[PDB]
Amino acid sequence: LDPVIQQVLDQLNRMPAPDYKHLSAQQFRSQQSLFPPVKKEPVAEVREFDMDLPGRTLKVRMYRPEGVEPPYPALVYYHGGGWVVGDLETHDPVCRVLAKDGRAVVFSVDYRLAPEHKFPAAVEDAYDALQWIAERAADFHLDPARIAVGGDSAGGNLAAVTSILAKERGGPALAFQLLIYPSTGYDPAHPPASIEENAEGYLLTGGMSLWFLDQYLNSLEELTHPWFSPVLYPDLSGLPPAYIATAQYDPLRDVGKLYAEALNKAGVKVEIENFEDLIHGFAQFYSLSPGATKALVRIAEKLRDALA
Repeated sequence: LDPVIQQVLDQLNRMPAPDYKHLSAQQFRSQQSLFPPVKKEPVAEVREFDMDLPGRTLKVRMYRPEGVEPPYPALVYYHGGGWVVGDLETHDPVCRVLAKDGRAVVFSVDYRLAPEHKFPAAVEDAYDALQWIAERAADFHLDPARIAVGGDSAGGNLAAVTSILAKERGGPALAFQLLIYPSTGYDPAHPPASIEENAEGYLLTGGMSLWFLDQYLNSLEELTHPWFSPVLYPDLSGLPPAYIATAQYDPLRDVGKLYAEALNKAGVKVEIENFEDLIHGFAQFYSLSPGATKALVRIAEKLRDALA
């Protein structure tokens, strides 16, 4: 059998067989993905509802993993996608793993996208969503002292910024920040080595990166706006401990490293690990690539330990 497919099959075949005798069309459509076949870890409960915010309503999909007792630790998650693409479905498989393996209730936030909603729309949504969810901790039986923020790529940037805004605003309390190959920014004058090193051939290219910025940002001066490039924020001290994952063949590899450095220098506990054989956005290859699969689960387990 074709090797690549056989790998995907192995992942699907090891999971519990569905009870097709009592499976609704709605369950099949949400629990199974065939285009392409991507494994969706089963969770105990999946709820989707609106967050009525000033000027806009954001949808949120909440994943409660099986075998976890309340008060539950939680993760407010912001999907990647260059602030232009992605939604609740594109990262559904990722959130299911973070809930399942992270042993936490995940809240995937469907923040406004650019160019329709340019910077800093996503940033206000990220923070507001966190505030909306944390103040309703009881509604979801969450442990308010164990609410973390996280995201991949643009989402990791949003989670990083949200932590800073939360500090400046005096709340809500954030216990941890999970940054998956986050675009935490850098001094455009001195671009890290990975920028030019991995500018081509590895999915996220220099052209695509810059195209994302044209869609997201308003002015050239915003390239150094702390809510876009948090690594430039003056005082990173007091921020939630963090875990940063970078990919060897990611132009943003050193960008993540750079934020890890700033956090540590700022006295913030921070763990960072580079995945030697992966590219940017590797989480999207969950179950498709053995390396991406193992990497994401490890990441999920780091979240588990931090909120344990």
